[PDB]
Amino acid sequence: DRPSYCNLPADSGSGTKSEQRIYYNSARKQCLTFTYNGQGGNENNFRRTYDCRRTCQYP
Repeated sequence: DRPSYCNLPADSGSGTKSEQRIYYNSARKQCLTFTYNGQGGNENNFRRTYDCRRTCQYP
């Protein structure tokens, strides 16, 4: 089944970094980019598009 966090909106978190990450947008059925600040946030946060697809898009 699709992991529950795949349904959460992207969360930039906190910190002094500026990292491009990937999240699953369930309404758009797409893995999309967002800016992560380096700490916190939620688990809908992938370093590689392919990992978002394997985990969330095609569970």
